Amino acid sequence: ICLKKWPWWPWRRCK
Repeated sequence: ICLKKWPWWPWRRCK
């Protein structure tokens, strides 16, 4: 699954 947790995450690159 993709990173979709932690409302304060620096990186991402999901959907």
